[PDB]
Amino acid sequence: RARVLTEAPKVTFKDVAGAEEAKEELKEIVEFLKNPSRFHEMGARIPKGVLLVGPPGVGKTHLARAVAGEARVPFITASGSDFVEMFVGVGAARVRDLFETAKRHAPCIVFIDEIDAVGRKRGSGVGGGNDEREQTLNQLLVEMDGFEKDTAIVVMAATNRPDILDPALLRPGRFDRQIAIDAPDVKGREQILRIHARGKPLAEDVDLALLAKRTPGFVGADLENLLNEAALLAAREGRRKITMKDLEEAADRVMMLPAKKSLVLSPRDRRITAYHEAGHALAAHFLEHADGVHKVTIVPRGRALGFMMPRREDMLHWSRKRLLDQIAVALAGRAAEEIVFDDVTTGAENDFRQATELARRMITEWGMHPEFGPVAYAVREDTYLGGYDVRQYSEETAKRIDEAVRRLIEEQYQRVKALLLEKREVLERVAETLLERETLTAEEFQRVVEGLPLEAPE
Amino acid sequence: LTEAPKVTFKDVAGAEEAKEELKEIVEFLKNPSRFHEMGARIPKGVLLVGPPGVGKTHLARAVAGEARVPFITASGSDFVEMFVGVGAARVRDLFETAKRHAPCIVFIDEIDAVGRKNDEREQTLNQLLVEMDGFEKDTAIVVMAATNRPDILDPALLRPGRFDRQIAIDAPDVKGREQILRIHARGKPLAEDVDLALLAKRTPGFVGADLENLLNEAALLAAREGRRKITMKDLEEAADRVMMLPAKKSLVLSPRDRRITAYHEAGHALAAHFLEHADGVHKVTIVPRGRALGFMMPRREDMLHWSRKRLLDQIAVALAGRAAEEIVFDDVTTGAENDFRQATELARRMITEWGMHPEFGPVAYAVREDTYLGGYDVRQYSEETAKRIDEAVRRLIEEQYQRVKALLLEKREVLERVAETLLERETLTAEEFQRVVEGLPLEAPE
Amino acid sequence: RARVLTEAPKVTFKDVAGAEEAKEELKEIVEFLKNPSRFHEMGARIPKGVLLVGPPGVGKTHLARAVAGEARVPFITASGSDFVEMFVGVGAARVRDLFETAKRHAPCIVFIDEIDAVGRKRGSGVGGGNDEREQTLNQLLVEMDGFEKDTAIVVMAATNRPDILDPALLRPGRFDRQIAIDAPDVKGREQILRIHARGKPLAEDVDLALLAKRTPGFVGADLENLLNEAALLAAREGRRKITMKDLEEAADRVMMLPAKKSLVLSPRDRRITAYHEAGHALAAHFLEHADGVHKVTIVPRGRALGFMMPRREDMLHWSRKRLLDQIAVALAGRAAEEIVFDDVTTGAENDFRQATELARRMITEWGMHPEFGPVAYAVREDTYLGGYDVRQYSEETAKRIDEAVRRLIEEQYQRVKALLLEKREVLERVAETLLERETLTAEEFQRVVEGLPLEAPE
Ligand SMILES: Nc1ncnc2c1ncn2[C@@H]1O[C@H](COP(=O)(O)OP(=O)(O)O)[C@@H](O)[C@H]1O
Ligand SMILES: Nc1ncnc2c1ncn2[C@@H]1O[C@H](COP(=O)(O)OP(=O)(O)O)[C@@H](O)[C@H]1O
Ligand SMILES: Nc1ncnc2c1ncn2[C@@H]1O[C@H](COP(=O)(O)OP(=O)(O)O)[C@@H](O)[C@H]1O
Repeated sequence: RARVLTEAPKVTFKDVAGAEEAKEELKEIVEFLKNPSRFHEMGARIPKGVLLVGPPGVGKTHLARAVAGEARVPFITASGSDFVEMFVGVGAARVRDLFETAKRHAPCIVFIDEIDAVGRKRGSGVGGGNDEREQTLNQLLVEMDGFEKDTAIVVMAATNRPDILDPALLRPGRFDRQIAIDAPDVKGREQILRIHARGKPLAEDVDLALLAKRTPGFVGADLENLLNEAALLAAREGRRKITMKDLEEAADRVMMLPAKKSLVLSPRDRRITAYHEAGHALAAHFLEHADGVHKVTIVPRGRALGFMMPRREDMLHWSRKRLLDQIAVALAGRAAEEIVFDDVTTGAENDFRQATELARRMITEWGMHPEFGPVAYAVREDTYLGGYDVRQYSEETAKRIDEAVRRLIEEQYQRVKALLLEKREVLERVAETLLERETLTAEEFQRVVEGLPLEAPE
Repeated sequence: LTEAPKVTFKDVAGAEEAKEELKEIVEFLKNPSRFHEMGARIPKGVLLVGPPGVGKTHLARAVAGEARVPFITASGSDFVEMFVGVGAARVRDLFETAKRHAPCIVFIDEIDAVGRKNDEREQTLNQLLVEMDGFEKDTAIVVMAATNRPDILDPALLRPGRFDRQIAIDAPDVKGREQILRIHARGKPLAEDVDLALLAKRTPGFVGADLENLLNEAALLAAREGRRKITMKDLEEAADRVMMLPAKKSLVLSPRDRRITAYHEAGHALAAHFLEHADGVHKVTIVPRGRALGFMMPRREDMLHWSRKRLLDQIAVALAGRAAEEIVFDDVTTGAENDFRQATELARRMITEWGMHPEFGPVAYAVREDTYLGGYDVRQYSEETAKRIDEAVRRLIEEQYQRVKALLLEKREVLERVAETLLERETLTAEEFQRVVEGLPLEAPE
Repeated sequence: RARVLTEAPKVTFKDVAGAEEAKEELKEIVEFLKNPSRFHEMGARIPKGVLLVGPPGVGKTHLARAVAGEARVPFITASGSDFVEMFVGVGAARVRDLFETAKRHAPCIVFIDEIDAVGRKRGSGVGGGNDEREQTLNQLLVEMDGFEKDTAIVVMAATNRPDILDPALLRPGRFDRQIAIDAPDVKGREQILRIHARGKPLAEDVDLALLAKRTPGFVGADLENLLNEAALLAAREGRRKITMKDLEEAADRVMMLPAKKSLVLSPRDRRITAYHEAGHALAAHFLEHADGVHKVTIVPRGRALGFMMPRREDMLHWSRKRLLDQIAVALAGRAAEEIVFDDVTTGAENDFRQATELARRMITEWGMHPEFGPVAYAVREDTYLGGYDVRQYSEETAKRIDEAVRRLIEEQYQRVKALLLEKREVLERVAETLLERETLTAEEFQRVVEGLPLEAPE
């Protein structure tokens, strides 16, 4: 094997830009870990395993390290992958070998890039892809329940995407939490840009505030490599000093660089995204039996699948009506897109998958009274090693369900569409102000709704 | 000891952007300090994607040709079969050797002997590993590595701070191997009309080394027979000859198989090229080999989110490949599987996954799973909607396929042309394509 | 555990009769292994794993040993079976223990009787028959990629039947080859007969040439036990000297001996086989758009399933037309048999399974335009641990496929049949000259076609 960071890294929370919540919510880990001792015996406690979710290069590792390097014990990191790639049984041996090594530091941090390599299980990817994960994983879970308070330590996992994880990983006693981080906040990329922008000279005409405002985009790692990029552009021309445009174009170079091919969020992909996010937002927003909440933006990217998931997994009981209205909201995105654009639409799925599920649900599992009664065509359990969904009906019923569900969805969809277009003018507005400025708080959101402008002086 | 390294690309043929995307490195290699103070930095290690004898090692030092600085050699095999801890102890002395040599290159060879996924080799691994991690900004170093199969190389090595990077070097060409045979033309004379100009041709798919070796022994086939000098024929024979053993160990393809493959790629290319509300891309070739691989990967990473018709235009392109064939050819066809496999996998996508509106709609009948080891879709729906999905997918496809067949049918010359030139001149690039397209030949350019 | 042959066996290539190709194709292993050293560093190389395919007792082991005792390192043999019979995890431990032991001899030979015990994998023989073989197998695969040139060594596998092996084993770096051996060549059984015929006296009237010519039959082990048999017949009557007929009848005794029951290739089973082989041969042979090749015989026995397999697995692109014509050829066998014989036919399958497969293929996988379009109803991949075929359509389509396929086959069949009977007179001829003489080279094959005889003086 693993990676030990000997006795302190460098870096800390003054080396990370933005993301307050993440920061302060992790507080209690940071300084708690300063003192484990007087701590546990005081009746207080800790998650003692932690996950954050964000894009690649959002500052995950970065944050983790800032913690590890401030509150601070060695930062022991490994990548999930390093694991499953291995054989039957050797995997387990490791999860532990890793731990014990990390364990003798009380307190300490286990940080694991990409725990996706483990969390999940099945009976479908049959024969090659099942056993291991759950296997070596438990080794980790057993490790997790295998403590008590003495050892102050924190397991820290990074992945772009909460779900692919078996929910077994969220249980109390290990990672019992979620902190997602949308880094690319304007001020965020200001601060970020800069911290990296120094090792290098700047033509005066360079002022971050404007580059920053016009990047988005954009992400921490993205930015750094942009900057570093420009620096070297000059570096190779035997040159010296980088005016704004060098940095600029470096921004483009990077912008077309990612993956193996040209792929760019252009003067639209943003637009599209924003008309969407407006679609949802606007939808969730109505009066007289409005069902939903409010928090708008651009580029969260792990979360759109929150409705059910975050709250579903704890408990509380939903109203049918609601569920539909919300399904409607899910489809809001597409609806918008169809409304405004070329009546060509965009491979932007998860929404459907949600609404779909909510409905397959409505029919089978929760009694909701289509032509299928209050009878349970769906069982799903969460057993300590278990906790997933599989179910008994007959080809026929299974089909009656495909039909019904498609109907639920369609009908609902058509509703939300009609509503959006009804409010269209508003649709554009929100969409727009959004796409250029890229964030709104629920209030001023609604504010742009009444057709009355606002901005803050800054 | 170590001083002025050899060659340079002045003796290297083709592989342009490869290098001058290297020139960045070569430079730091000459002028290192220039960054640290300056707050700049470099890939710090690099690898090559290509067969054996493509000019990999060749370029790996050719850099040092201009970068002009000790160019250190360590093969991967040696590390394995020494012994315990020595398997490590070597690689170690290895760098600090390469080291206060700042600037300079450290080439390693046949990584697989190391870069894999129970003791030995991976101690070499963890060793190499830690160093580069055991490391600093200030220090000026570029490691080198070359392999024919990025695949089995344990992806750990491919991290950041490590090789976050590389270049594929496409082995032959029609000109490429000519101009290579060239750099190797000087040593020895010869009397025929041919310049190798065509000889390059008479050699189908072929690699730089496989050329050089060929030559030398043509010059021997010379020297022996009491020779001055070489004949077109001599080499030529040296070629077909040295060949017949790789003919066992490698593949020849008939004046037909070529044909088609040229026509396919022609049809593909065209299909992604058209006017008035329609969508595509461009670059083209025939590479008897690198082809087969180049595909798997884009599937594993196949990602962006693209717009509904686009996908129909894609579908249009794959099926376009076949269609081209059917049109221009003897009215028989050929296992050209993967095109279909993916027009299929797209359309099937569009139905069951990305809400796109056959009589299916905004519901999610299939879901994907993700990240890497695998990534791909779990299916939830009942036999009927399965039947439907099939029916629909068949239409979607057949619809497109008869559409593209239409396009290709008509623009048919252009099909011809692109195919022909391509066929004989093993590759096209970007621009000239458009040219070949419009009543416009090329002469001997640059 | 395993079997070490201490420091040289006896036996060599002058102890093996016939089978030139096998011999000389293996050359480079033989003498290469004499010198591993100057060898690998010269840029040359080796398969370093090798399989041959032939009946039981064809001289497989025999050949392998001849190599090992000549080119020569100890001959380390084991049987595949000795393996799978074992428990979870212990298998692997062995493959290796075996190797290491064999490995310290540089160079050396691993020869494994009957590797069938491993190569294969699934998701069908579910629960008892899958895991381990792929498991312990990989152990062997990993062993295989686990080298480099230093160690000159050869893994040598024997099995009557290429297919049951997972294609994963054919990959370069380890067994990347096939050498099949039809031993029972006339001259073959001459030479063989004799080498064994010594230890014993012979009535003068005994001349091998004739026994040999009239054995076939017949195989090396078969023969030896025949001979040894006669010898003992006499041995038990307190007797001395074996005239021709003792050897003869020994031939019969053996001929009814095999398995647990009477089973004989009689004065027909040959005939049948011959009419078949002629059926194929004759079929593959036409003009004006003939599609196929030529190489006739009796008793190859591993190969009839070559069309696709050998060439399929590397690459090159087939013409539909062809594929049909060839399918037609596959069915040629049955067709003939139906034509000439009692309109009862013979449980001789593989052909059908072939044609069938080529068609199931044509429809689903390769675009070929029945009522199913150029759409991919078949995926099959070769992934390094993977490399097999499984596929997504709907009961309905699956069925449309059953129909279509049976039609393809039937229709094609009916074609070849008509063709054969059209050429019947020729059919017989080839069939016949064959049955008695048991081999033809493609040319003289045809010659017998024009109705003009030939033979060589010998
Ligand atoms: N908020 C940030 N501030 C400074 N640097 C950042 C930030 N976010 C990303 N980076 C750059 O990216 C690196 C960390 O990437 P990270 O976000 O951990 O990737 P992932 O999202 O896959 O965890 C850091 O070393 C840093 O240079
Ligand atoms: N572009 C090229 N120009 C000149 N020679 C080349 C070129 N490509 C390959 N060669 C010849 O092939 C030989 C081997 O090339 P290389 O790719 O280093 O082999 P390997 O793949 O075994 O490392 C070189 O010594 C060189 O003479
Ligand atoms: N070509 C041959 N020459 C001499 N003996 C042979 C030959 N083929 C088979 N035999 C006899 O059979 C034995 C080898 O059997 P073998 O062919 O290896 O069985 P399998 O086909 O199962 O490998 C030899 O010891 C020998 O007695």
